[PDB]
Amino acid sequence: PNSGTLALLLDEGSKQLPQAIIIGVKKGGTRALLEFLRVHPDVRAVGAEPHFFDRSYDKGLAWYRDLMPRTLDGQITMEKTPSYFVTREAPARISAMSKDTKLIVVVRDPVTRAISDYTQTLSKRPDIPTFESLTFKNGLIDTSWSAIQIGIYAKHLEHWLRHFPIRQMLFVSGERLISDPAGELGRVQDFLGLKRIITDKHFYFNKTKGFPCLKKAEGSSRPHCLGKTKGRTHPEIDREVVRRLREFYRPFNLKFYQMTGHDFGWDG
Amino acid sequence: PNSGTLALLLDEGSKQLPQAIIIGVKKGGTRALLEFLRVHPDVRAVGAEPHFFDRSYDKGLAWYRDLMPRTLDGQITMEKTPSYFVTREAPARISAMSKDTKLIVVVRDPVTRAISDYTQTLSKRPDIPTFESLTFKNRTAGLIDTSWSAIQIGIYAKHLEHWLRHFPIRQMLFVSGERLISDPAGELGRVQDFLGLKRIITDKHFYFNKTKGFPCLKKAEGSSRPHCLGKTKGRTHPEIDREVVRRLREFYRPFNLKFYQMTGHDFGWDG
Ligand SMILES: O=C(O)C1=C[C@H](O)[C@@H](OS(=O)(=O)O)[C@H](O[C@H]2[C@H](O)[C@@H](NS(=O)(=O)O)[C@@H](O[C@H]3[C@H](O)[C@@H](OS(=O)(=O)O)[C@H](O[C@H]4[C@H](O)[C@@H](NS(=O)(=O)O)[C@@H](O)O[C@@H]4COS(=O)(=O)O)O[C@H]3C(=O)O)O[C@@H]2COS(=O)(=O)O)O1
Ligand SMILES: Nc1ncnc2c1ncn2[C@@H]1O[C@H](COP(=O)(O)O)[C@@H](OP(=O)(O)O)[C@H]1O
Ligand SMILES: Nc1ncnc2c1ncn2[C@@H]1O[C@H](COP(=O)(O)O)[C@@H](OP(=O)(O)O)[C@H]1O
Ligand code: NA
Ligand code: NA
Repeated sequence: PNSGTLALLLDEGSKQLPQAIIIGVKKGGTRALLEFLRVHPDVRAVGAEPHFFDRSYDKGLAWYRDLMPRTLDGQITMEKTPSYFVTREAPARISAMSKDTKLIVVVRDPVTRAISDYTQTLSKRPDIPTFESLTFKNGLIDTSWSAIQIGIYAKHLEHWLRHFPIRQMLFVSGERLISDPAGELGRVQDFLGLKRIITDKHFYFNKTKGFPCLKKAEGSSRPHCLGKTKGRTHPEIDREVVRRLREFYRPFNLKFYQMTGHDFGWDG
Repeated sequence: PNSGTLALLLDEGSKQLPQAIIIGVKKGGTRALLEFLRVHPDVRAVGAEPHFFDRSYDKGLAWYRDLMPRTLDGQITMEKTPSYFVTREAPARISAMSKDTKLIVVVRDPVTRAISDYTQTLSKRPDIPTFESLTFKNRTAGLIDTSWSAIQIGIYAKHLEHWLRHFPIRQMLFVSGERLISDPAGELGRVQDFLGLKRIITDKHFYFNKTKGFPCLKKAEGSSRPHCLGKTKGRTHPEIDREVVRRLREFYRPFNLKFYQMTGHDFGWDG
């Protein structure tokens, strides 16, 4: 930055606690949503996952605020930590910071999310058993397995609704974020009270990677596709296992659609 | 950047000759316009002024093309060199590259443009004579020295005739330098339409800096933080004798009027 620019932020720029937070879900497409949102002139976000409300709460709200980027009047401050959604104390802690906090949750077909979760662990520990092996406690599904538990969105949502009004929560379609990024970002910008700037022209589908990419990133004049850890190849899962998992989640999915008022199409 | 990213441009992108060029005018507000346009996801531009059509033409179109950034389909390639507008051979040369090239000219009140031009030189050559001095060939008779570049550049209508002998007025856009300052989002609206770009750059992309006295970008291209133009953009002008300013405005009036008719727009420099 240059003289005038620098000084400007040192005089009119100030750090705010996040007015909006992407609280989940793990493997739902949280990085994608945040990177896309960062294109907007009125959005500033912490680059890394703070993990303040789940891991580092013992550091104080002052430590949290200093982590926030400086913003000019009109700009929203944001951060994303996928684990918040399933953190028992998160709802209460965030509300305490501010009951007016807007919450965004990027959801994904519970089955593909579980496999994605598994695939990420496999990349870190190649010796773990097969996905099929971990899925079953027996023909009984091992619901104590985090990969399965995180997918029961309705269950986690009930906890959040004890501290927040459904209207302060936005549920983003992880699948549509991929098939129609501008579409979902439109809903997100409205929810956040931001003028609809991010549009179709901000994206470019990368055939090679199989996912859309930003034609221009916030931190670059060049295009930007998410890294190699985003969009991992999943192992082929036994169809019978996929069938049983889908059947297990279905009741919870339909309940989730009812609670949120939206059918995400994971069941047709 | 990362693997997939880089690999993308090197595979699906390429360097193309600019489909649109900001050709002038000096001190009209050419840097501001280009920096604002760069916010658009479908615009890629050369950072510096190439000065190809005026100074390095001998290097050929291939060298010129290689100076351009790599673009993805749908993105427009641009550059700005303020001197092109008053460069004798520029019209013919740009036309030979491509008859369909779009041209943008950021104009400004010829009097303030002249004073701005003088001030720039003054900042680099502090011992030059006064503006009033260089303005007249003969002060008493009121004979204005039209050979002086600061005055010459401002006779827009005459330079424009040279361009219209190689380009149809429809392929040229005249941007109000004054409005660019007072309502950048408004001006950028016209520019994007002219360039066939979706109107994305809007009011929210700007932030007025009270200290600098000019609008700034809330976010600059490739940067998450604000961005005002540097110290060389928006210089304080020395006070000019009122009589001299009046005589200069008197000199430009007729040419301004012809320019308004030629462009189909009254830029408001004469009331
Ligand atoms: O990105 C930008 O927009 C930008 C960033 C820089 O901060 C800024 O540098 S600055 O220090 O000058 O502010 C930079 O300025 C460019 C400018 O945009 C160019 N204008 S253009 O030529 O119209 O495209 C250009 O301007 C200078 C010219 O190179 C120079 O020509 S030459 O002499 O080098 O051949 C020209 O000189 C004029 C002079 O201005 C006149 N004085 S007057 O009082 O204004 O009339 C007079 O003396 O005549 C000479 C020669 O005219 S002739 O060539 O027609 O015979 O004007 C220069 C100028 O006005 O600054 O380059 C500068 C960069 O200049 S630098 O010193 O190399 O940094 O824009
Ligand atoms: N443009 C994009 N590029 C890469 N991955 C994207 C994407 N849009 C959505 N995603 C999804 O984001 C997931 C990662 O989510 P998170 O960032 O919350 O961990 C990826 O899971 P997979 O790796 O299983 O495909 C991928 O499906
Ligand atoms: N947002 C902005 N910040 C700074 N200068 C701007 C600007 N918008 C327009 N300008 C104008 O751009 C002029 C420079 O034009 P160019 O970049 O073509 O040389 C400046 O002349 P002054 O220095 O006389 O104010 C200034 O008036
Ligand atoms: Na995992
Ligand atoms: Na000058």
